[PDB]
Amino acid sequence: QPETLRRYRPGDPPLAGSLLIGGSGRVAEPLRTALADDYNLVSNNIGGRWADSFGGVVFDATGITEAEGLKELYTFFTPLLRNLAPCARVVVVGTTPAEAGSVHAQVVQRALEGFTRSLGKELRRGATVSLVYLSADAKPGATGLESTMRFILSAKSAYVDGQVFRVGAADSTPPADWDKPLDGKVAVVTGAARGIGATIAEVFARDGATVVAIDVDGAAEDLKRVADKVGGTALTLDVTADDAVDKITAHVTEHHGGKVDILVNNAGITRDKLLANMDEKRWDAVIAVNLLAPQRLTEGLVGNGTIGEGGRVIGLSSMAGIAGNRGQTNYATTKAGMIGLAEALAPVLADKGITINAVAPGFIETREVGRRLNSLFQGGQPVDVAELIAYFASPASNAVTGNTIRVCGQAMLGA
Amino acid sequence: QPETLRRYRPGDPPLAGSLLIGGSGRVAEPLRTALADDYNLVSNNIGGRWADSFGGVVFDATGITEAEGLKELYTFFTPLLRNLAPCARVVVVGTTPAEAGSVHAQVVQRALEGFTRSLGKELRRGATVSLVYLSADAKPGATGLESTMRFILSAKSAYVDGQVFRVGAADSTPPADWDKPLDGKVAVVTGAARGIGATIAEVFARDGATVVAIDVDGAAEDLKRVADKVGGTALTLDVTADDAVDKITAHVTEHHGGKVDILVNNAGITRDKLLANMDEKRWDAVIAVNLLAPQRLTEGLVGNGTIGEGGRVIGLSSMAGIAGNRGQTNYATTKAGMIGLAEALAPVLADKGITINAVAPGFIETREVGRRLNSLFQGGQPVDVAELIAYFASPASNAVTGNTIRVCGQAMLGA
Ligand code: NA
Ligand code: NA
Repeated sequence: QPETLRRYRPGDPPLAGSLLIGGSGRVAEPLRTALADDYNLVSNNIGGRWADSFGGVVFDATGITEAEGLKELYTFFTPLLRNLAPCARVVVVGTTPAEAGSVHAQVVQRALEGFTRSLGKELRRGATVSLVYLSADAKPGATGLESTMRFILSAKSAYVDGQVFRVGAADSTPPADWDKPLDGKVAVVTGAARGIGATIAEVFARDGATVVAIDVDGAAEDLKRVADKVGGTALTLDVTADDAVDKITAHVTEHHGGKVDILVNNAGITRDKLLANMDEKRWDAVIAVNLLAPQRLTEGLVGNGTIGEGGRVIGLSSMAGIAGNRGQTNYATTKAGMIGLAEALAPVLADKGITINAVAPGFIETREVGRRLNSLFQGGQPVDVAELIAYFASPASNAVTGNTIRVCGQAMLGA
Repeated sequence: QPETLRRYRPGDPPLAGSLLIGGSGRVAEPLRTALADDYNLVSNNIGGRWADSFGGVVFDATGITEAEGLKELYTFFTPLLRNLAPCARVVVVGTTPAEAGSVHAQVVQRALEGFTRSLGKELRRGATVSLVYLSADAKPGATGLESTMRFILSAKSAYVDGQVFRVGAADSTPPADWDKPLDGKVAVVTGAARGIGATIAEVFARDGATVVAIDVDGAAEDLKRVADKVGGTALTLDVTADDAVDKITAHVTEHHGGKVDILVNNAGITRDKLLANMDEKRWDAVIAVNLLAPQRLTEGLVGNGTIGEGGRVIGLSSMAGIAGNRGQTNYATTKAGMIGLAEALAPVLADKGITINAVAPGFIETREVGRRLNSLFQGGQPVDVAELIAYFASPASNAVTGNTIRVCGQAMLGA
């Protein structure tokens, strides 16, 4: 039966249970130091005794350099698995494979993904698995991966499962309050009148952001209701219009101190048709809204300084973007394009202190096959998507860029 | 209903139908020049008139640099799709996205994968789709992609669908005979007594190779029958043994002129167990056969010069390696490791004129859900796997390295 997944409410501790950190790499110790105040840490012991079930288990694999060393995955995990709490979080931390140094080390660091993806398909009771790579050039403190670990090791990551997080080398500063990580940040969310966009606005406001909710004139009434509820502002506009950048800039200047800290390119349309039956308007409309507009809003707002130091851009990709979908050559192109925008702009935007990432939702309740064909045996909720976006949006997520991460419950579907 | 897929027999022309090449990039013209003798080329025309159905359609997208330019995918393909033959081949050729130059060009070159993967899910009557990227540093002749195009544009690629081929910058020479591309080459195939390994031996011999069929002492009778049939030799050994490299070297010295041109690391075992129920022997046995042995055979045979200039190493990955599988934390680790071996060794082996790639089969007939959940609505055949391996093995495939390609009929399952 599907598990009722633990999700986040304000003030919640990160885990329902303890956090065991082990492995003999470069991350275990500094991670213990970073997380000690906020998590109830326990250690491995040969007696196999722990008062509580584990809410999280983290294995530091960054020290493994030879295939024989992979046996520690077995020796470490096999005795721990029976003590996992429902919705526990299992995480392996490795070194970015291309940065692992030796050929043999790169092989084993790459091999870790076969292990984690498999373990995701074995965990019980809503528990999830994650793989996090950390650059070999990260400082001993490993502060750059803290926001990633705190997202994974919480209820917020409920529907993120089987995935790979790639942290670079930069140092990070915690937010003033990890429970209100977006305090003071101004967040523009397109397509925010309803659906996932409205939930993104809600989660962002929960986390302390001031939300600029954007949608089309035609959705003005719904948009106003969202903006009012979340304590933000409503901005009606067509993201494809030449003056969209100007209008956003004017709006944040009038209401929000002249800055956009977080841009979520969530607006999107479909004009589904088999390519054999495609026409010009159905092709162009989809490319205009879903690819040209996010490219223009991102480049235009960076280009006039509205998005600057500390900026966070998150694009919505999709399963069609990764795996393709019948009748969606237009839509899938745009959603693969949103991955391309993150991959291409990441190095360019780095120089200005801006990150850009992509989120690909799976099956989200907004049919029975889409719903059950994932490790969690259920569809996701809009909040689950919003949480992953809020993770990338964190001021403490400056060392995370050019990533595409799915929020899919470890769906079977992929590439 | 599933299509009866066209497959290759000796002497067959590459396509059942014509080959239309279009698009206004750097590949269309030199590709026409290269393929003119062996393919019946036709061109696009505004009248929409062609005597024959298309056996292949190639679109050169290497010139597309802006999202507006993606509309040419629509304008080019939509009028052609109704003239495809059964089992036709549709190919888009782009520029390696990171090499595309501008941010906008990288975005659109990356976006091409959403288009191709989607079109694969629309094509009828066993037709397939492929995306090929060519390095921006390839010479105008584009000879480095010829073997890739000839593999795709043939019956050999029957069960390869939805995939991405990445060609670097090197120039290539055709084999003396494209119909016997492995003539004179010595190919070692592990796990060759039965199953896919025996079919790899058969296909290699068909293509002109002299096969060294390797399997365990216990499979000696079956191994001898394969070696006799294919005109090769049988070498019984345990690939995990310290002297495996020595024994292979001695064998090829005695029978095959002292060289191994092609190494196929196909031998593999499973010891399926949930990680919670894992034990040391089930972990170690799988790592030894499936990861340590291919690493050692490859590094040892390169290291004593048995594999040298012109060498081709192909590892067998698997769906478990890419997507994970319940009960296979050990096996999946090794199969992800086989991808790692290709990724890690590619740059090191480049200096010695050796390529290394990985093949990940899907559902191959050797159950009904695995069988039908792909674009071709059927399981694959061992020959289909062998054909993809033989493509990487081609002497003309020197510009293809560090690739992992699935042979899965565009299976739903992935990452
Ligand atoms: Na603590
Ligand atoms: Na011709």
